[PDB]
Amino acid sequence: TYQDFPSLRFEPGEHGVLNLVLDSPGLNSVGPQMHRDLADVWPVIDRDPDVRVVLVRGEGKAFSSGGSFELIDETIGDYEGRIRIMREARDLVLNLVNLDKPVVSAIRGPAVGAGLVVALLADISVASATAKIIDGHTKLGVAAGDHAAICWPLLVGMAKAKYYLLTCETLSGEEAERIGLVSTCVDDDEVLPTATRLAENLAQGAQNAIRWTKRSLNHWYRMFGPTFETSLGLEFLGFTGPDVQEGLAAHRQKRPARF
Amino acid sequence: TYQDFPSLRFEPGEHGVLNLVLDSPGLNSVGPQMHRDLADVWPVIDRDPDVRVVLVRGEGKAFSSGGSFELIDETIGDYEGRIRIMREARDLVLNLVNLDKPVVSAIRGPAVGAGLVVALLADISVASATAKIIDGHTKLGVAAGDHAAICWPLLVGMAKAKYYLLTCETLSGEEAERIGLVSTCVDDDEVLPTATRLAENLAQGAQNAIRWTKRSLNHWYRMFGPTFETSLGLEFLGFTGPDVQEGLAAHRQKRPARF
Amino acid sequence: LTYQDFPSLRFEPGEHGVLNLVLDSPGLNSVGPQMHRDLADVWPVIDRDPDVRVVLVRGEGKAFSSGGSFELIDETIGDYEGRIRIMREARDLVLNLVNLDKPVVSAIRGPAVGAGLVVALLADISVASATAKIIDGHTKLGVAAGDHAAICWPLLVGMAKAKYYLLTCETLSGEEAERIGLVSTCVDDDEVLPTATRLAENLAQGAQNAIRWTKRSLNHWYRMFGPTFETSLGLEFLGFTGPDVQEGLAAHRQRPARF
Amino acid sequence: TYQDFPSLRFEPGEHGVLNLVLDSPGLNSVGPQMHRDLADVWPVIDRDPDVRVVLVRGEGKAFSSGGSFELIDETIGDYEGRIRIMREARDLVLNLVNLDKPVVSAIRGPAVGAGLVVALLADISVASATAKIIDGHTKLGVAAGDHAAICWPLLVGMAKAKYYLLTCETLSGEEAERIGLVSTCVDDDEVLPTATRLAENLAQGAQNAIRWTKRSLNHWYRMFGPTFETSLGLEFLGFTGPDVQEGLAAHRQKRPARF
Amino acid sequence: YQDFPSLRFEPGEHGVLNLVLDSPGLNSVGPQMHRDLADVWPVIDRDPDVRVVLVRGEGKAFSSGGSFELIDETIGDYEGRIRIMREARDLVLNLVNLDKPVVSAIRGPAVGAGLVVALLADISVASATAKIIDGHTKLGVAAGDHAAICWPLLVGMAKAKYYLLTCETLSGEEAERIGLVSTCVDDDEVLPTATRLAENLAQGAQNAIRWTKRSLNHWYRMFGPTFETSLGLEFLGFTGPDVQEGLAAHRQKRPARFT
Amino acid sequence: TYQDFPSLRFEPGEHGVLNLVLDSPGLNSVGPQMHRDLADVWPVIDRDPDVRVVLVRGEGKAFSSGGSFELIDETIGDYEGRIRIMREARDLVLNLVNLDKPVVSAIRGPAVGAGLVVALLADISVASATAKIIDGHTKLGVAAGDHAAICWPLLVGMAKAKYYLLTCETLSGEEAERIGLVSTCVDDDEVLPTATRLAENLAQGAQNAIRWTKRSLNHWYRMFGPTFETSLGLEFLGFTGPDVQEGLAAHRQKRPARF
Ligand SMILES: [Cl-]
Repeated sequence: TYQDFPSLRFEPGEHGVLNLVLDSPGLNSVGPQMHRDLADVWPVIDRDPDVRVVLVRGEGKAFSSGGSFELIDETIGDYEGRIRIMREARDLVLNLVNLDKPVVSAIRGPAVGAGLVVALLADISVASATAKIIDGHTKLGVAAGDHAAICWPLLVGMAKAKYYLLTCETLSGEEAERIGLVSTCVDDDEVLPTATRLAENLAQGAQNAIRWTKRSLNHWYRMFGPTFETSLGLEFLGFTGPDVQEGLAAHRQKRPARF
Repeated sequence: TYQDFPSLRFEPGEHGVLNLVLDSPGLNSVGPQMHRDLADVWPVIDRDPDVRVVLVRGEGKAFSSGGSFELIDETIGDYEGRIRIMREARDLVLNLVNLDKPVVSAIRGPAVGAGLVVALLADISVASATAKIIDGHTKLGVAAGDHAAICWPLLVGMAKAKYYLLTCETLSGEEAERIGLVSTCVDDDEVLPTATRLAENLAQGAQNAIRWTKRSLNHWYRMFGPTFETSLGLEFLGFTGPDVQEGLAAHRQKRPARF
Repeated sequence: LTYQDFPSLRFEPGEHGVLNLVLDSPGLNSVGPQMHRDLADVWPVIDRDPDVRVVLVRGEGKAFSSGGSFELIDETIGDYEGRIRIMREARDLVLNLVNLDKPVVSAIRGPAVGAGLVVALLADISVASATAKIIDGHTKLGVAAGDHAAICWPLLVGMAKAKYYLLTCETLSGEEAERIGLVSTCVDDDEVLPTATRLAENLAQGAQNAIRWTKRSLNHWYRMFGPTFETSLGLEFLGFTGPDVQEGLAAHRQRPARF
Repeated sequence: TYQDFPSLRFEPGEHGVLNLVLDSPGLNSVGPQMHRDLADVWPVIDRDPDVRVVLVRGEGKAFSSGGSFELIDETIGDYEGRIRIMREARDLVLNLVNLDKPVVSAIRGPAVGAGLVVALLADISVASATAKIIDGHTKLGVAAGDHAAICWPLLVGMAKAKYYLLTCETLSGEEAERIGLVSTCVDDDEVLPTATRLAENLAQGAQNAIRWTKRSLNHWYRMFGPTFETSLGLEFLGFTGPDVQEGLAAHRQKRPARF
Repeated sequence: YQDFPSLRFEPGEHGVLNLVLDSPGLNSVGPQMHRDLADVWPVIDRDPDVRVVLVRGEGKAFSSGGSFELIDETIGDYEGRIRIMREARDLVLNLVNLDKPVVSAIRGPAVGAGLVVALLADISVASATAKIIDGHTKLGVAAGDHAAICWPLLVGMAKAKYYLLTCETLSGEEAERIGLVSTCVDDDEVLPTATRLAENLAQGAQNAIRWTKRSLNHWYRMFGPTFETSLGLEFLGFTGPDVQEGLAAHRQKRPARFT
Repeated sequence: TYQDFPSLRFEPGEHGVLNLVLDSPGLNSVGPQMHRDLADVWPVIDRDPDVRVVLVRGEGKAFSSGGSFELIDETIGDYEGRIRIMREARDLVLNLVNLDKPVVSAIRGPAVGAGLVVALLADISVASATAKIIDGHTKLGVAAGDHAAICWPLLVGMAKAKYYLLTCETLSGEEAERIGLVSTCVDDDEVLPTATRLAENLAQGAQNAIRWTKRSLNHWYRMFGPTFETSLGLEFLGFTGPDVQEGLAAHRQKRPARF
């Protein structure tokens, strides 16, 4: 069923729960192959009669450190690759928003940028109190164009959304729950157990009621689709600008950027 | 003025406050007459020159347990009745959203389903810290189509909205106020006193200023009217499916549903 | 010479392209006719000024603004041509700020009321003193809350909290404002300006197009409620020639109002 | 039921068609009672199970010449009256957009201002080739705030809408059909027969299919409700300005207005 | 394309894919074709050998609409009805979300379920003597399978309501006059014209074309919730009495007697 | 007043009509100065108390041939220039949509791309029967991002919008009026006389009524602001692609493009 997504791990759980695991170098960074697979996996899951609920997590004590340096290098260096990556970033968000089956995220450690999209667009997000949530874009040197403009104002309100998206100050899981960015917060060691119970309970519930409830609520995000697409275009116009070269170098060299 | 709404209690307060009380068996369950009366009372109130403010509450330590089993039976069992009940559900929400006079809710004990609609669409909602707020639909086996999709994302943010609407985990009044679902939280024995003070202050205030302020704010909900109507359609298509028959049987038999 | 057309405002260069914009007038920085016009019209000039990267806006001393001056309110009520002029200024204060690409950081101490509050809360990052006093006062004065709240409060604090404060006119401390999402962050009064200064300087040293394009994209959410804002403003201004505002004002200028 | 609307003539037709006739002095001028009755009749029709379709027309060879001197002068000269009339103007539009039963208009001769609203918001509008369709507002000296901003762009497109609304050039029934403002155009003596056949065919069709089709389509107008309401406020702020006094004078005295 | 057995795929020149609806009985859409039409579009969008789709019926018919087999299942079986509904939803949404351009070549009848594809095509080439009929209200269900996402933005609301409510046949010539289709030619020039247009797109600047149509399609996406409301209402109609009579009347080639 | 706009001619007409004339080489091509001047002139006009209405036209037998080859070369060749030009393109559309004073366009000869923006976003557009209206972007090799996505669907409906925007087939002024793209069409020799009459009539009319009518109608375009900005970003991502290089070379060498 999932042969077309070789960078992703697909592990059956109980009662139609599918465990989807992000397992890659650099605390589950999202590189070119994973970026494509994450974009295009959701429609396949929605048509799979043996899956009722997706439970998504990173391998180990990390959800994702964000786009890999290889992903960013490809985007900066090649026009065709940049547009392909853009199409994938667009479709990750829209395919998730258009997925009728529910998604529960189990967020431990870092959850950044391209991986954070999945963590936060999950229907129910379970965050470690000590998770480290960072959108990351403005610190890298590009606009926050990969999901935040479709949802953050309707998660945390505009004042908190602007504070964290503009500054890229780290948000703990506990603080994320406090302001509404995530559904619930528990101790790190209880994140997977808690997310698993929630996923199993949805999987044994009334399926169309559940799916139709989340589909209806998702119209709120769909109404900000054009807003999201504008943000994405502006992010991608940034990848040929000078700031991102410094932002990326600063990341690679473990130092502060000097824009 | 209101002999045409026999299931509701109408009690004048001071300064143009109208007390509207839901008083029925099963902790103020909503049967066929009450469901009809709650839909259609609002336009009559808005045209009544002796009413300035509505203060809505249940009798005793309960707002409402929601639709009665017999109301649900009609929704499942009769084509014309189902459409009638759907139109009433539609118009409860839209007549409230289109009401220029302010409504204050005094929420004690359970507030569920069809009765929760009024509690939460009230302009100012006063919740007991120990109220029990439950949308209830997905546990019954139908989509949450009777109000939540017009408002919950804009009350609590999407992550909290999805958590409670999909799982139907009970929300206390205290937690509801923390996440923004209700306006204010006080101890159970202070709910009606607090609500009465707030209602009387509105009734003695500048009427057009108050009404025009809430009307303008209500544009936000009106923009999600189509979203709401889609949710309502999916809920009511659910009354034609197998899950609700199990969910209703389970509620009657005081046992877990086995979907 | 750049800002000579705005005589009521103080323009003081900070570090790294930060412009300090200071509201300094008698009566805890009350806003008179010149200042109301200058606050409306300054923003496009700032956006085109290549030497400004970030605006840090504050009142002089322990106040952001106490409200509109006697003279401003008197022209609003007493003269048709002047009233429409003031309405245009009120409209464009909100819309020019929502259309501003450069970031604005507000440092809110003491009272924040009227056009000053508009600026304080539409700032991209709002830093509130724990003991700031935030008041939307309109309905208490006898007019609709038409000067900004309808473009933003539901998407800051959710509808239940927005209706509560806008309909009751209860004072919101800076501490409570931060608890409910109205402002970005809260610190002790003596830390407000240092905190706001750090935040402003950090934005000014960051990746400029990334920051500006992020906030621009987020501001589409407020732009979508433009018509709702303009409805609220029209209703406020229809109120200015009604009997209620005479009593609400007469009362303020002289106890409970007797509407 | 219908006794509460004394200015309106209600005449049953065949198959559940209700004829609603506007019959008053000055080619069916709308006076204060008629303006109120037209606003408030629609919800009563929707609840009457003996009515399936409304066929609305003027008496004789005129739909309506628009507001009577009394109605216009009240709006200029009295605060309370102006607000009442504004409420009615608002609710004529919104109650029609929210009506599930179909309305067919039979438009002969003049259709102006306040009675034009019903003619054009009818689901099916049958225009005499020689009807004279005049929004009229800018020529009276006030904004076109009584319906056109909820619908004209989605009838004729924006360039045609602005042309006729800004200039107030008369639109013939024939030209109205050419550009899409009305559904069909026939000779004057065929208008009532054609409208009657269409109304009777709707009345004999599949009722919920028809009602739900038009309800769904009406969501498009509802999404421009806030745009409509801001137009309405601007119109009503104009009734306090100097131009309308000259506009009313010029209308009554068959001279070109000299603004 | 092996997964879409009911569709004919004929490669053309320059990356034009001809997609032909070919079934016995004027290309009625049966169960298999209804599923295939829903799900084919995302596969086309990912196929690097296809640049443009030219969609047509076999012979002098685009499609007579849903087959009797298809309507019977929809009426007769809950699980089937929900499946068919999902397909009806996804036909529209997958077409609206397709980046590659679609040219329709419309000859003879274009009805209901096959009319969806004809009119949601980016460029629609209609025979002057095509017969365009939405068909739903005459069958006895709401027009819920596409028209509410687009007709008001094609022909304006007055023409949209006229044809959707009455189901009067619209010729291709009149359809072009009112803006429902892009262009009109004689029957024998339809396929040549459509082919020339498709090849010109296929030889054009690809991303420019795709991004132009994608951007324009945001207008339809904004009415997604309106479309989904219409679809639910249609599907609630399929278990009502009217459709049984409409279907019977079509079989027997007599007028329906609904009321 | 207008010292800041050197590429534009500003000539007083009668009664507060300002004649704004585009006069430059190559049939009024838009170079870098004129591109910035056209973007930024509108807010200055709105504040100029001596101007009531703008009448915009080209010098001689052309409105504008659109962007000059130097303007397009800078967009392709320089990152900082490209971003500047994008800002100007954005602000031309938004500043025009946000202008309260009415604009009448007198369209003779070609009106293409960047010059076509002003011609079609004018409130009243008067087209020569033999004007040549060409959006032109897809033929150049970039998306139609400079205005069409904010308005064409609401002018001509989606079928006609897609036809002309995807193909870049020329549209005559006569055909443009038939489909609703422009307000009115007269023969070439009558364009300036007709536009002058209309502009003078507006300038002698009820000023606030006129301005508030067009402002309210412009909310329809504002609601598609995000859609417009998306299209603009996609156009500008096009300028670093291979197609536009070929499209520009094709134009220069007066030949067909070979993408
Ligand atoms: Cl990233």
